[PDB]
Amino acid sequence: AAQFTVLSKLRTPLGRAQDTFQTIEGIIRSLAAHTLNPDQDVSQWTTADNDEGHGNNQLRLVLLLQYLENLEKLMYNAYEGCANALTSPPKVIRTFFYTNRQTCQDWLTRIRLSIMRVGLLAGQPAVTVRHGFDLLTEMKTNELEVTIMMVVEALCELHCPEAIQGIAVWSSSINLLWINSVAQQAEGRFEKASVEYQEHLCAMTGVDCCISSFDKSVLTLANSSPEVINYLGNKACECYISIADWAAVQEWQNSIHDLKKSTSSTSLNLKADFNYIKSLSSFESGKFVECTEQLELLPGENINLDMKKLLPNMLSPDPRELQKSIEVQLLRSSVCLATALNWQSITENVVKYLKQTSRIAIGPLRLSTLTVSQSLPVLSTLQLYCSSALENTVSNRLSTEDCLIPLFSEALRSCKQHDVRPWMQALRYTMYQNQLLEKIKEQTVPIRSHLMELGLTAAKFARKRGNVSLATRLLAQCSETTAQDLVQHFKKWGPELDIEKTKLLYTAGQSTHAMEMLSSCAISFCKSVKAEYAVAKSILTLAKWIQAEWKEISGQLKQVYRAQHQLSTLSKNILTLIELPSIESESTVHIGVGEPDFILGQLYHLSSVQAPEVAKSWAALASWAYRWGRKVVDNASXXXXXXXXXXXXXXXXXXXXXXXXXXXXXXXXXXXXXXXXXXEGVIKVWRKVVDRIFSLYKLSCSAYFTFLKLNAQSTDDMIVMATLRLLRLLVKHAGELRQYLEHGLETTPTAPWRGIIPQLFSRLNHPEVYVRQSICNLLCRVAQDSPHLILYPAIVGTIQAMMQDCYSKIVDKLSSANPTMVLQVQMLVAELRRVTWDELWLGVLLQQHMYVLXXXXXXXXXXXXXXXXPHEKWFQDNYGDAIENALEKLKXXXXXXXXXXXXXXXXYILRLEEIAAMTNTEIALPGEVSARDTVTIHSVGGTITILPTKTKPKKLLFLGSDGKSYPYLFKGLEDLHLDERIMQFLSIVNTMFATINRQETPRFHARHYSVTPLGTRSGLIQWVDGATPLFGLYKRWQQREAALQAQKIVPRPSELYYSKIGPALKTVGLSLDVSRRDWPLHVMKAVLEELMEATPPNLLAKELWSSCTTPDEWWRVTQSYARSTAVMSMVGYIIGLGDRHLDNVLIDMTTGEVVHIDYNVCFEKGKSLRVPEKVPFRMTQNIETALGVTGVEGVFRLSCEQVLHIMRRGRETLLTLLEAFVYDPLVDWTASYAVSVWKRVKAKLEGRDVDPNRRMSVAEQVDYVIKEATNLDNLAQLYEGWTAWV
Ligand SMILES: CCN(CC)S(=O)(=O)c1cc(Nc2nccc(-c3ccnc(-c4ccc(NC(=O)NC)cc4)c3)n2)ccc1Cl
Ligand SMILES: O=P(O)(O)O[C@H]1[C@H](OP(=O)(O)O)[C@H](OP(=O)(O)O)[C@H](OP(=O)(O)O)[C@@H](OP(=O)(O)O)[C@H]1OP(=O)(O)O
Repeated sequence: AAQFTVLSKLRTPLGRAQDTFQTIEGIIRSLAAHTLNPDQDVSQWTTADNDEGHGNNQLRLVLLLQYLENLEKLMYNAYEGCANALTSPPKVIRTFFYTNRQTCQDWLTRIRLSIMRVGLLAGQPAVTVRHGFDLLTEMKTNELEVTIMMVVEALCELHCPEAIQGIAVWSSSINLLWINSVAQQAEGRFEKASVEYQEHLCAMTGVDCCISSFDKSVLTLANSSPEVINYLGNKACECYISIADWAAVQEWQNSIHDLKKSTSSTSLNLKADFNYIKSLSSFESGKFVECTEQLELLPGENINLDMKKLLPNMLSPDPRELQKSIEVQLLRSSVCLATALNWQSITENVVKYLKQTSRIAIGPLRLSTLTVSQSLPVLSTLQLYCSSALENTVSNRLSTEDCLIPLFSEALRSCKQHDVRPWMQALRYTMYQNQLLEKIKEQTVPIRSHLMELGLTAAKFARKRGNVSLATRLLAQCSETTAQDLVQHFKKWGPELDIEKTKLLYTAGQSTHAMEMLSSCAISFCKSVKAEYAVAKSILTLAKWIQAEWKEISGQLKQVYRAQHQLSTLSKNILTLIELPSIESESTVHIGVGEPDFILGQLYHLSSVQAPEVAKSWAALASWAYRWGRKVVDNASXXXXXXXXXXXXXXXXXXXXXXXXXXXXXXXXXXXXXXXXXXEGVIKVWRKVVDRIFSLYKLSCSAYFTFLKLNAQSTDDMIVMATLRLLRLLVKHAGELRQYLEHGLETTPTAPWRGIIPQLFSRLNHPEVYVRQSICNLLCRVAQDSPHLILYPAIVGTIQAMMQDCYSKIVDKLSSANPTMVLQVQMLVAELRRVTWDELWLGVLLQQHMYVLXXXXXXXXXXXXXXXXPHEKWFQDNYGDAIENALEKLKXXXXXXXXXXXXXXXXYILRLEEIAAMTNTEIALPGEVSARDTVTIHSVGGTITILPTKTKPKKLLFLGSDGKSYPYLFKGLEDLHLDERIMQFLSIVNTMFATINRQETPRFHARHYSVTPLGTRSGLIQWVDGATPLFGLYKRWQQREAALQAQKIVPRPSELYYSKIGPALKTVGLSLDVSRRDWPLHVMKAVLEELMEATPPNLLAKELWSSCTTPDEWWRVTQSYARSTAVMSMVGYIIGLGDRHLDNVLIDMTTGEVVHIDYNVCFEKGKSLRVPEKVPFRMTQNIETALGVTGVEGVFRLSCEQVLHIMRRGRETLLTLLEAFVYDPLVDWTASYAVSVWKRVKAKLEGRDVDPNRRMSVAEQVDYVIKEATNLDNLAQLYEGWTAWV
């Protein structure tokens, strides 16, 4: 319909060009006016004939909004045009829409205000948000406050606090400090939001509008126009209604009435039916007698004592009204059932009523599918489930398990992105059944356990958001306004309830009381029956809390330690907990280990021994032991004395004792030192003393092995770190703890060791004997049940003898199962290496000609001819005179003629048959790191294409078992060993975002491909499809502009830049002959400013907007793009990736993610080029505009801060991986440099990027990096090909 309207010059049968606009404007204005006052009764939009027309009304409104959006997209594409998204319309349509573009823009701007209201009424915040952003952008020159208010409300409905904060910061640069309150409310903090609302209203009105609430200090520690006043009041009322605080609602209403009477506002009025609130309060309180009377006044069908027309007439299409009606119907059915009970007497009608209610409640769910939303409403889903539960309980009388709500504790680890409102309805409908259970004599289902579990989960959710007021109520209800009140009121689900109470007390501020209660709970749990998930959790929480307040609890630990070798409540409680009867000795920790730190180790050890089935305790103990062991080892570089004295039967004794532990080939050095000092039992003494000062590593290794054995339950990032630490221990100190590794590596599984395979292969040349054998055995074992992981590297390395026997043994062990596959893969590798003649001859001739201006040339020619002796035969036959010509000329035009002929013949498409061809192969694809079921190659592409503007890249195509096309790309004469390590690093980094991705709509992921080397110079790089480069948009825009200017090829970036830098330099007094370094800064800045004023910044934003289908999809892709851009920018800044031109950045129109291509200029390599670059990443005008009207102050800044926090928290594993990459004999860094690169990366991660000793914070670092990447002083002095103006 939209296409027909646009293609028909707006001459639809509805009327003329202006008639359609007038009709749409009138309908939109009527809806907008009705939105302000519900008492309007809009014809054909608010009145229906039955329950079927109500859903149709909302459907029609949604369709109208979609039609308007499509119309706008088509008009924009008609007068401006797109690139690779929509086809260009005919010339007549473009010439007609180009002249009448101003009228269309004016009409859209005039109706945008009403469109926002209409979108808000239909429960479609995406439409109003997009329209608001467009309106704000168009207003570049008193309707500014209303627009911000509507956009803020819409964002709050979408649960996007980052966007709200960004808009607040953006608007602060133009009185509007109340936006932060809505931002906080969007996160689920109702108490803080309400308090802030009251404070703002009191400060803006002038009169005290505060109401009774919880302590302001405790609440904070835990977490002038009439329109603004009305909005704040309504928001506060809604906030109180959400937390189900009837008393607070009544107090707020009284305060509002008093304020209105004492201020004569005459414009403030709460838009909330108080009758419904009173009914809800009466129903929840158990007074059904008053509830029925209150319900008798609500509109709709009368209470049950006709079925199709249940909803009342004159109902607005607002989803809130529908939800209220559904809730009223459910309450009516519940009260009717309760009164009838105290079987087909009063059940024939209730069942029908509930059935109709359930059928009507499915409307929102069905509407959500009409658009690409990727999610379902929570309120509607819960209402439907509650209706179904009631329908089942009325017919079963609570006799089956289907009468309960499916909300279990499993949502704790999978529904962390929802507020506490979802559980309010569940608890409201569950308490009713619990109370009704007392009026049933027959056997029923156990609802007490379900009610307790549901209440506990809700309490945890409320506490996590700072809702102390609601959390206290839930805890009191499950257990059946001052800080001391909680302390004096709290101090199968027993352990969970106790832990929740302790957590609530700690969140309230009383940390000492919470810690003491947790210690007592742990003491009582240690003597329980199971004590599996309770003792470990309590000990871990207590240890974490103690670690947080280390400064304020340092004395208690010392006192406990002193008492243990010879006090406050916590001190004695911890002492009793540690001395609990069921490895660590004080003598070993007596050197280099602090007294209070030993308590943490004891706690971890006790938790591990008490709960050996959990992996968290083992990991914590291993980390603590490893850290302290490394510290004591680094800082270290009566029985012993008695043994030495007895074996040596005053200065001599002191010298011997000092030499025995001086700096513990070591045996020879010790013997020589002892002989030179004194002038054999010293060896035994040294061996016994070295083990004591080297015992923490043994415990760390044992704990790590045990933790890994349980993962054959934890995140991948938590396992990779352990594997890396174990490898480092086995590499650095191999002979000191070889006994533990000897049996440890002979029983560990191979599943968690598949993430450090390249490191294992690179560490196959360790100067040892058993270390090499152990690594080889581990790799061989890994080959079994998983041969597609070490197949390619082994065969590649096979084709010093240390790196030869291991490879031979690995290939021999891997070939004992499927020898045919091994031989076929070897043949394929050989063919690929041999398919990397004409090019070699051309290169040799060019090099010889360039170096000509002798014996070297003759030797090179002879060697090339000897090496070169389907396609080879043809080349040899057509160029068989090269040898004869060279021999004749040896005693030189032949070389020039051959080079010219080769160059002329060079100027693509090849064939696989001419350069063998297998089928039904069993060889794995090149790179299957993430593949549950390996896919074997089935065929090869018949033709191979070549790519220009490069050395020699060849694009191919492969087929798998599932008939899927997997293209690749060849790379010869260019080592790709560093790219593999970079990709591995990126994968490890992405693994850290697995936890944060469980409660966030935009996933934190960094797109990357897989690369595999085929020796020393060859290489196969994966091909990523579906991504479009950013340079295409600029090229298309240039072509469109040229075509438009022609009526009334395109220049390259270098030519365009020179056309502007020439005249400027000539006018300033200089010339083009001057060096680029000696160039004025003002000239470059002026040229850049003039160039940016010509390229519009909507090339990328409009592209993404036109590539979508519905507003929800547009919002989702926009958020995903912003998050992806922030993640990529932070990763590039940390690594130091440079040369990020438009051809090295690709955008995915399907999801909006950004992916890089050339990972060559990295590790701060662009600063040493001919034209150094100082910008950390690409923050061009188009990139900034594509992030929204806010820019870099909304989701971009918050995402960058979160990414930096994640990277800084786990920088140990990243540093270890980088160190391993440095000591890699297969990596060619030059193409002490590696040490410098590692030091730079470490400095960047530690926050000391540019500072002598000051450590910049995350916020400061983000601000400095953003400022350094956006200042015009750095973008002007850059390479021409970087395209800094687009
Ligand atoms: C419009 C023209 N294009 C953009 C230039 S494109 O190539 O044709 C194209 C590319 C993709 N995406 C894609 N996917 C996988 C790989 C590559 C790719 C392309 C070129 N070079 C490399 C490369 C080269 C060298 C190194 N290594 C070192 O430099 N030092 C060790 C690493 C990588 C990788 N690109 C999608 C569509 C299109 Cl059309
Ligand atoms: O209340 P819980 O359900 O037991 O959640 C806790 C904890 O919550 P608290 O921060 O309130 O103590 C953290 O939950 P999130 O902050 O991620 O939402 C989480 O990780 P952190 O403690 O590091 O923040 C993790 O604790 P841990 O990682 O130490 O195991 C978890 O504990 P459980 O997973 O054992 O339930």
